[PDB]
Amino acid sequence: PARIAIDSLSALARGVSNNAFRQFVIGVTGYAKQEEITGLFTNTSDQFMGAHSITDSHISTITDTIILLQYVEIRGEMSRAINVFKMRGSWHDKAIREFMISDKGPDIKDSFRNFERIISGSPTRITVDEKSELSRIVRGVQEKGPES
Amino acid sequence: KLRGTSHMKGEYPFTITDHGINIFPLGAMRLTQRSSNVRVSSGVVRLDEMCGGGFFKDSIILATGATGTGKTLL
Amino acid sequence: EHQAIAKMRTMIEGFDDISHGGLPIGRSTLVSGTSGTGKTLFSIQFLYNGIIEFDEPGVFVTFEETPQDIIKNARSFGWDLAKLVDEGKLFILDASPDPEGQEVVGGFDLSALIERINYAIQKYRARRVSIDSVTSVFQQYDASSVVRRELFRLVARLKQIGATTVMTTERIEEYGPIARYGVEEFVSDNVVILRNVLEGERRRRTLEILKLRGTSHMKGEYPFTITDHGINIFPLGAMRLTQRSSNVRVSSGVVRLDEMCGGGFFKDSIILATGATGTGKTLLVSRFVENACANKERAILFAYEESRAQLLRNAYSWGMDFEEMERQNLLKIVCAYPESAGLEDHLQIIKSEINDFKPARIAIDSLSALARGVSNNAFRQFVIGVTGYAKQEEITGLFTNTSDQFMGAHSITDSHISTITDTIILLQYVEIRGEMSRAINVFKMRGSWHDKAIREFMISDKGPDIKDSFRNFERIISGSPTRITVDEKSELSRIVRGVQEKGPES
Amino acid sequence: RGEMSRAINVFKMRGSWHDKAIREFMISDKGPDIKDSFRNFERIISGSPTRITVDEKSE
Ligand SMILES: Nc1ncnc2c1ncn2[C@@H]1O[C@H](COP(=O)(O)OP(=O)(O)OP(=O)(O)O)[C@@H](O)[C@H]1O
Ligand SMILES: Nc1ncnc2c1ncn2[C@@H]1O[C@H](COP(=O)(O)OP(=O)(O)OP(=O)(O)O)[C@@H](O)[C@H]1O
Ligand SMILES: Nc1ncnc2c1ncn2[C@@H]1O[C@H](COP(=O)(O)OP(=O)(O)OP(=O)(O)O)[C@@H](O)[C@H]1O
Ligand SMILES: [Mg+2]
Ligand SMILES: [Mg+2]
Repeated sequence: PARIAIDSLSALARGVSNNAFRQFVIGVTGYAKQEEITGLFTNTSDQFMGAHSITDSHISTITDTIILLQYVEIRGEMSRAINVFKMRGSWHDKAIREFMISDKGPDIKDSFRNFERIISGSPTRITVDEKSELSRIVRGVQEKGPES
Repeated sequence: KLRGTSHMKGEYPFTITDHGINIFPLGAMRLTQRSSNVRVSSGVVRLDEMCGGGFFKDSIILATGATGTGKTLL
Repeated sequence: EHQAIAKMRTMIEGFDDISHGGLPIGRSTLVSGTSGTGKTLFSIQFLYNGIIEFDEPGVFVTFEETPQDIIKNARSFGWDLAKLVDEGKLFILDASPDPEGQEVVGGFDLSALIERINYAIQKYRARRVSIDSVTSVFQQYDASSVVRRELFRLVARLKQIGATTVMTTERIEEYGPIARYGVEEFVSDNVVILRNVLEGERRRRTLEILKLRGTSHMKGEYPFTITDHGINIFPLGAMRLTQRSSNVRVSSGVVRLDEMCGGGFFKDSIILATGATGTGKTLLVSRFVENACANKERAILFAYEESRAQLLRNAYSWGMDFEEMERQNLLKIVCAYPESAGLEDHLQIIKSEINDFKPARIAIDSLSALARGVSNNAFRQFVIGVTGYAKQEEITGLFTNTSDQFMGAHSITDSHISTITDTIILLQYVEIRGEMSRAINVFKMRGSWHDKAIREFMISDKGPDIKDSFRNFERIISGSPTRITVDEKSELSRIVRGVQEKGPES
Repeated sequence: RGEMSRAINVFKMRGSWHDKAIREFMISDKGPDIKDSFRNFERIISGSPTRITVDEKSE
């Protein structure tokens, strides 16, 4: 193969000890690496929303690029977000983009610019006067320019 | 032990297959993997953009998220 | 030296510190351990170093190995015993049995042996004696009391003769009785235990001086390694807190940082960079290593997370050409999986390479990676070891730590190395407007003033650009702050309308 | 509001599309009645919401 994907390293960690597991990861990881095979590995975090570490098993240092998916509760609704957490040789986007899933597949929309605490799964929506300043009613300093 | 010379120490896992004993010296693998600047697509264009032009051919990519978030889609 | 007992140096690396001078002269030291622990090697090294450094002839008594084998095997460490046997400095006295023999002979032989060994000692004018595996001799058909008497007889005659002896013994359990018959322990003047402990599929060798009638010594277990140079022991608790301390500064390879650190790092200092995965600890390391080359100084980058190739691709993408540093013979890259060894080994490889390359700067990318698996106490011990070596050697050291949780990390380190370190550089993700920005912070610095700001910074091909602090924010460390505004729009250059040019002209 | 209400959510479904709303629901003798989402609330998931009651754009 040119590419390899393992759907759920996190399912292989079931039972086994962390040290035996880490050993397995380095195993399939370095084999792929020395073989010029691009590999995409999957990890299901044990808790939805609020996850404080990329991986529970602490593999995220043994990896080059990290793609992170997370639920964001927006208005009584469960939406997704995707973020290129890190990429070793490149620049990658720093946005936590919202994204939907359809028959067409994944559509990556925009970031939740007007929110705080997104990482947490339950943001705090927050415009309460958007970036045009409490001077939307622009004072009336402009009461001169126009005349008769 | 091997009186007179050196050797790797410790336990090493192995499997008995149709080709007999197969041992993996997981601690004998060297940190000499080749590294290029060549890119490759994710299967998602917008993703590719976010990653500055695609995943590196020489790379380990990890997709994490809660159950149902769509790792399996990616 | 205030010790009541005259000792003889073994010249085995680290042993004389542990034993507060070497083996008591005129007495015998039991050295016991399981199979493959290094007994035979210790006793050989004892005679060998004795001949090559003090011109003290030696008598080696072998009950199982063959004189050819003892000579063949010593070549592993580059020792030519054959030459010394030749010059009459070393005499191997073959006491092994015959592949063709009978049955019965372990006590008048114990007299035949005494009389024999006295001949050899007398003839070669020997001062050191090693008896290899006395155990195997009564392993003919004996019970505890018979062993205690025979041993005692031998040790005793040897003391009369005036010889300093090393007697080797076997044990079956790593932590059980000291030696087989549970009797040798008390019959010898000094006891040394060689252990080769399992624990998690890795093996760790330790040496312990359990007793030395008459003098003091270091207590407990000490990790050691058998190399091409024989036994090598690290008395990590024998390391003194007398490292030289200067006020001299050095660059980090990042100017803005240097400012932040009130004029760059101290030459004499241990620096720590921690932050979640992806924050850029590796970038800073790269830039700290490169800086010692641009100043024509030698530096070593010990990498435990990235290949030498990858390290290079990535480095080049950040400017800095690692290729050149290599050729110019200013930069040396190591690289190794933490699993490809035990901490002891690792520690020695690092020391080793610092001696062959005499760096002025050293960088360990990810101590936190070396902590994978190992127990915290074994890890802390490793850190004090590499840290302290560097310190007493005037070598500036930059160590990396990846924190297990991005954002919201409540302690600088999960392993609590935070007191062992002089300067702490802290990297973190800040969620600002649906986006992950980074922030850098000089958390502490021992002899300087350093900036207290948590500056935001970007990473480009040019490398790290350190911008400004997030003044109008609260809950920064939390990782996802709250923006509050007494201002923001306040000056800095308001004067609206047409303030820019575009690409054409300006 | 000082009361313990319920909510239901189709957290995930592998082949389908399912609704992503966290819908309030009651239980009677008739069984389960699924009403509407808590659109004007924050931290629902946490169990202890905060209704937004935004002073709109406030003109
Ligand atoms: N045809 C579809 N149309 C819209 N959404 C879909 C469709 N199929 C699946 N989905 C959505 O995508 C999710 C499936 O996730 P996916 O199979 O990608 O793997 P995962 O989340 O990484 O891991 P796991 O399924 O084990 O939890 C569902 O929970 C659902 O919300
Ligand atoms: N050059 C070398 N480099 C590293 N290790 C070596 C080298 N030569 C030998 N060794 C190691 O040292 C060990 C030698 O043990 P040694 O012969 O000293 O006696 P022993 O283990 O105490 O007793 P026994 O006679 O039961 O084997 C070998 O097991 C091997 O692992
Ligand atoms: N050329 C580049 N241009 C812009 N950003 C880059 C470039 N190269 C790397 N980066 C950024 O720097 C990050 C790499 O982190 P770095 O190699 O410094 O080590 P780390 O964060 O300390 O440790 P680790 O990589 O093991 O997690 C990437 O995730 C990315 O955001
Ligand atoms: Mg799945
Ligand atoms: Mg790194």
